[PDB]
Amino acid sequence: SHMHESKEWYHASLTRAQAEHMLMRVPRDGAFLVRKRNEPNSYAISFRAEGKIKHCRVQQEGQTVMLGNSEFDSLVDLISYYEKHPLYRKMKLRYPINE
Repeated sequence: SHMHESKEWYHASLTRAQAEHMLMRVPRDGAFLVRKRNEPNSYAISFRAEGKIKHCRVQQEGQTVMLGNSEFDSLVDLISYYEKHPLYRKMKLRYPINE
């Protein structure tokens, strides 16, 4: 699924460090974005939690995506879930970083 490509939290061409820089401006736990990683089937969620910037790998495989041991039908479904449920300790994805 390519629905994530038009979402305000999704960035097609953003490195790890570029993402960190973006997350520096308004340092708030819960800030996040998603970026394509260098591998063809890989994404990263970059977010602020407990005062730190963290990166979480998401793998696309066939028709689903995987975060840890949790499978979702799509990247948009995954992010929607973790906007309403904790991703990292108690922190949800709260504040999407766009531009």
